[PDB]
Amino acid sequence: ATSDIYISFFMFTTNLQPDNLDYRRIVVAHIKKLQRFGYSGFEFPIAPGLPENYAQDLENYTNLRHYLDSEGLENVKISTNVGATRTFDPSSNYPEQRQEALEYLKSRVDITAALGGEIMMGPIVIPYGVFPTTDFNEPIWSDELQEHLKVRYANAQPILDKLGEYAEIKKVKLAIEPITHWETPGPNKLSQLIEFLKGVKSKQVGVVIDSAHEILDGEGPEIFKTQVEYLAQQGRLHYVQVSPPDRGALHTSWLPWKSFLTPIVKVYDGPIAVEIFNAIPAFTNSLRLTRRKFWIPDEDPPNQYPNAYDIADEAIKVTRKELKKIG
Amino acid sequence: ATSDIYISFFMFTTNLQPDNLDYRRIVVAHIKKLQRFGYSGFEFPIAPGLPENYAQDLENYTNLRHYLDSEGLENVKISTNVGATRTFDPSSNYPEQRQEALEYLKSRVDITAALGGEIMMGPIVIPYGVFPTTDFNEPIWSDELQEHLKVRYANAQPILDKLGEYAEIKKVKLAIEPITHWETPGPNKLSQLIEFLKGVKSKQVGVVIDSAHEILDGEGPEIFKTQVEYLAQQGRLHYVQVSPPDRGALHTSWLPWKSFLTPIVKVYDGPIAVEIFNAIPAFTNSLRLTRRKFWIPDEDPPNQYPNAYDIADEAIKVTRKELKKIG
Amino acid sequence: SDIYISFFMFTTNLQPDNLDYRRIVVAHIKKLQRFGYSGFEFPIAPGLPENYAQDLENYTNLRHYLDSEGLENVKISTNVGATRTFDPSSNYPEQRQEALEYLKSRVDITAALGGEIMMGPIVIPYGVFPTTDFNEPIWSDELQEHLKVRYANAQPILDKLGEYAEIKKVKLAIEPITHWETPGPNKLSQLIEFLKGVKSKQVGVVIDSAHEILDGEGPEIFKTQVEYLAQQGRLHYVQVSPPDRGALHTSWLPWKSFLTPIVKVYDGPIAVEIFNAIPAFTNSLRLTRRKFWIPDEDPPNQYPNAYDIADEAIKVTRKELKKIG
Amino acid sequence: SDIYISFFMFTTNLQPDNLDYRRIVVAHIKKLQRFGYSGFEFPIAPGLPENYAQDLENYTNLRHYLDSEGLENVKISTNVGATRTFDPSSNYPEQRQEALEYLKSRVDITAALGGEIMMGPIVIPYGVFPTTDFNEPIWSDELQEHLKVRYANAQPILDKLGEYAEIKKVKLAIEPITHWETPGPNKLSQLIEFLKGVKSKQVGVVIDSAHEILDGEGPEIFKTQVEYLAQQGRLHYVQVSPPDRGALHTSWLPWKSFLTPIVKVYDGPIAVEIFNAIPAFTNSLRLTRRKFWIPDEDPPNQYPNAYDIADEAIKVTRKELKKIG
Ligand SMILES: [Cl-]
Ligand SMILES: [Cl-]
Ligand SMILES: [Cl-]
Ligand SMILES: [Cl-]
Ligand SMILES: [Cl-]
Ligand SMILES: [Cl-]
Ligand SMILES: [Cl-]
Ligand SMILES: [Cl-]
Ligand SMILES: [Cl-]
Ligand SMILES: [Cl-]
Ligand SMILES: [Zn+2]
Ligand SMILES: [Zn+2]
Ligand SMILES: [Zn+2]
Ligand SMILES: [Zn+2]
Repeated sequence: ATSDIYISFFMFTTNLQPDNLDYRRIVVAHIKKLQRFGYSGFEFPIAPGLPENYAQDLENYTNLRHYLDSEGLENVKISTNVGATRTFDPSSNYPEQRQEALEYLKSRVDITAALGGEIMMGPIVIPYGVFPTTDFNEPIWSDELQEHLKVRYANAQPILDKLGEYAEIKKVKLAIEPITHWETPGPNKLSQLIEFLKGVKSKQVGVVIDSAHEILDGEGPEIFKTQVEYLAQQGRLHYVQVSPPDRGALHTSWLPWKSFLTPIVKVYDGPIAVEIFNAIPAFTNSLRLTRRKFWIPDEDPPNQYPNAYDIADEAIKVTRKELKKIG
Repeated sequence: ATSDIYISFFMFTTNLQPDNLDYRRIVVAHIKKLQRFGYSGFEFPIAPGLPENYAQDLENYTNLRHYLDSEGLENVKISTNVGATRTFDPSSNYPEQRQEALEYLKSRVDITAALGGEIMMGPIVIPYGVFPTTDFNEPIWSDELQEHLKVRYANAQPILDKLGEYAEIKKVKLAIEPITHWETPGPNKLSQLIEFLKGVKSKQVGVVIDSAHEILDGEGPEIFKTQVEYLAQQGRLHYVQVSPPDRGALHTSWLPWKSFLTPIVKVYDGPIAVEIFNAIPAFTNSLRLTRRKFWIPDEDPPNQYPNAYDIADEAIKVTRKELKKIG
Repeated sequence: SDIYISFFMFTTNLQPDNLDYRRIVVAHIKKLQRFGYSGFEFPIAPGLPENYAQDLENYTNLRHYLDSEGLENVKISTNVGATRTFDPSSNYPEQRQEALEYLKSRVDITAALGGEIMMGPIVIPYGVFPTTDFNEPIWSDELQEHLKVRYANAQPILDKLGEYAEIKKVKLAIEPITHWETPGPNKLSQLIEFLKGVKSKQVGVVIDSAHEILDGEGPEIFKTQVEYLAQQGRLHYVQVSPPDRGALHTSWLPWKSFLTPIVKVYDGPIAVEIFNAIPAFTNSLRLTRRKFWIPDEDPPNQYPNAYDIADEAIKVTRKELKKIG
Repeated sequence: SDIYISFFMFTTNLQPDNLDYRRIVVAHIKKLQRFGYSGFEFPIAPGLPENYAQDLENYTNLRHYLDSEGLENVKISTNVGATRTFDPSSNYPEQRQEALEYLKSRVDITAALGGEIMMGPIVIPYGVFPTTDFNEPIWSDELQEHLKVRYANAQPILDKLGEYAEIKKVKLAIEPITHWETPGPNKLSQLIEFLKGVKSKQVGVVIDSAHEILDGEGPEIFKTQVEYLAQQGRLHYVQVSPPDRGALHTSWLPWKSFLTPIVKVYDGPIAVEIFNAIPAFTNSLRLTRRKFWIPDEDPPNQYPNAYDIADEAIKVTRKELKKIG
């Protein structure tokens, strides 16, 4: 059987605005267009909010799921992208901060489930893009950063274990993401995340392997193959993302399709998500995007360059072509 | 005949301090150690200085070459790494700024020659790491950045042509480097540099292809092969650098050796440089280096992790292994 | 004595081409006139160099709209600043020439609004603290050495601007601004030294009380500086502003010591300059204070509104001036 | 009246364990004593929480070295600040407890130096302007709302510190600091409001003239505030500093209006606080002014040296105090 191919909503946005009724229409029109190219599911980033609004968020996303269902999209699956934040930091040295971070992550597990989702992924250990500094604002890197991170990882392990026990009841697999040093202080490599997981009893807490992050920071195809086989053995290879090194066009890139996908397809039968970060205001600065935007039909004025749908269609075509070569 | 393998001094420093007599001893001891691993040449970054000191710089680097010769290193070849700066910007809209940038680049061509070098490479078009901003300090990215860059490239083309005519007299090939969007606004891709070069008559002005930059921003092996063949046809493939995506250990990485080197070895017979950026103060922040430092014997205290020489030795071993596979 | 007020109570951009905003501008003027204000300081937002003729048309149309709304007698001064691009202190002649053309455009806009006084940081680009090529800051003695070259570069450009401004009947009032906002000129002593190399007396000084108090040399030295500027025919404008740039009626502005030497020699307008906590200034001026809420733009609250503060500003200014005369 | 001077003329770190630096410290004290200074304000550089006992030993050894060099009678006050980590205003109890332990350590260090006055920004972390999780700045009304929670968090911690400081005979003088340097408390009115929720009168105020002038409500309101603090037994310390933090003898410090209400109720030391253009302050205070060069550290030049400025500072302070009394 041919695998399910999903696409990330980072082609359009970092905020689903589940309460904005006019925006829901835009979400549904994108999904219907994308489905015609063969996409069977979508990754929804869950924008962070205030802790007093957890119940209201759950209600809004429940209403978004119901609206998608009422539009004929019952069979469409959703995965979520969720990140720890400077405030909602489970690796904090302060117990109350960690507990507040756990409640934040439990809320996001609830939203994932309300969307019918069975996969919640992202940088849920160390806050995304929050490179640590001294009290006098001096950066902390290399050896000093690695010593600092040991304490953060020790702080977070029991919190992630508790979140795993909770997510298991909810039937949501937790897929922690190794992300490149260019974007976040850690975990950057699959070796660093594997080391973190040794202190988390719950197998509900596993990994997402994203090809862009693996190529930018990983240890090569031989070591990678051993890590893939280990994760599948442990029952911790929860999700897989295909994304080029520049995070843009998937069909013109140095993504090592054969070397990356061959070991994964042997042991993983879940969905493969196309994760393309469009040059939208949320990413131009954080990802240093010098490339032109894949203009979004109806939002952006048309131009002579490829549009968001052009790129999405070529992305699924290349992914299927390359998957077919491995079979 | 087996190709010459060079290594970059970015393993140790961004400043050769040609006038510091005690530092020369350190430079020579590194070179002698590295030669034992099989390295036949070295890339020396040329740190920028004040325009009033051009003549003094030429004299100092001439004295450095003579000191290397007096230490038995006559046969050791040097290439240089040189970058345009915010001040010394040949893409400026202001004629005097461009002329002052040309004199800066001519000085660096002179230093290259005084070091016996026949290759000067680097980000010599747009100032390295100087992402443009509005007068009100707002960043400029994506489509807007690409429109901005057309004017900068038009400003720089006649200046680079004049520098090529000068370098040809000096017997120094100029190798402009496509560098990842993570580090600089442009040129990021080999397609962008090829477009720039269409407006430069002088073939003395060509390219360096660095595998780390090609993988991070390039268009994949099929388009890359066409670009390699085009450059060699034009007589503009002046230099080649092997560097992993994370810029660290060359032997444990996703560098696509076969796909990257196969088209190059067919048409290029120059030196292949190992370019490893050690986690030294000059790079920890600019390259966001979360990895531990390859400690430098005698400078840094020893530790249990790999040292600078360990990494250098493994780098040449892997490069030769992979080159042998292509033959 | 005519008392004016800055539009920095509301904005940094007069949006002269925006027909809806013109009504807002007129509304604010009519309200502030009832408090006794006889003129207004309009900041001139910078733009693209291809649009100078259109800018002139837009501001001319704004002046004519004010006139048609019964505001013929309302006077206008302008606030203009050099920018990183439009820098007359640049080492590069074409950059200085482009800076000169920008400032000449702004002189034409001032004149088109009936203005006789264009003021601001027109020598060194406002808030552009210089850095090395490696983005390291330059301060103190190293900065002062760096500024000698910048000042030398700008002197001839300001003189040419002066000659042009004299023709258009617009006085140029260069502003010493605190070190907290800009690298220089920060003190009246630095500006005086700069002006020694400028022939055109059309290029003078604006004295802002907030900047004088923050960086100045005290009341004894200040008196002597004020007397000197009047002898040089270079005291072109005066602004009253408290140290925190907010409420003028509850501040440490040294009214007596600041106004006494000035009122002996100066009979131009005195401008109230209050920087409200609007988005253009909250970060740049580090404003921890609550906004003086703008009626019909901001929702009301228990704290003072923009008009409350503006009314108290003119009342205290009048009171203190009366104590001197 | 005893006149003290801050070591911010030279440093932010007394390096008490550094035997070579101790000689430098003693050298500076002996030189400044000849001008009439009877005491010194020592900033206490923060460190790691595992080193509190060693810090206490180092500063105790420094005090004993001064004593052995004939400086038994030299008095010392300390300058201490909360930090992003050691924040008593944190929402997290363990963070507040760790902040409390840091401040208690610093009370022990003050006492070990013979100090009776520990002062500074010990409520909200100095210069740590709060941001959203996306690194967006928080200013004005939104910041003031944010500070209500921070202040509420800190009140009980400062009260416990007060109880501890009373035992050790060290008065705690919290400092209103300008909005240019820190998010709060910026004004004496904000600090007064904070102190309403603190039971311990050992926790009081330092009034710094530079901060009062930059952010304060003027001489009429200030008099009333000074009278109130004296009635509350909370005016623990006074510092004289010009607005630009440099030369005290050529500035807009309003000597009469600032000192008159204070001298009626306060008879503690008056500290000259000059922040020299040293690397610790050039960027943080945006110092465009030339350094007051430090003899034997900096090469000489034609401009005033650190001692020249310090001598003129005490002379003007004495002169102005004499004008009042
Ligand atoms: Cl906990
Ligand atoms: Cl806690
Ligand atoms: Cl966005
Ligand atoms: Cl030119
Ligand atoms: Cl020019
Ligand atoms: Cl370095
Ligand atoms: Cl010129
Ligand atoms: Cl605004
Ligand atoms: Cl507590
Ligand atoms: Cl210092
Ligand atoms: Zn991803
Ligand atoms: Zn390179
Ligand atoms: Zn002003
Ligand atoms: Zn102080």
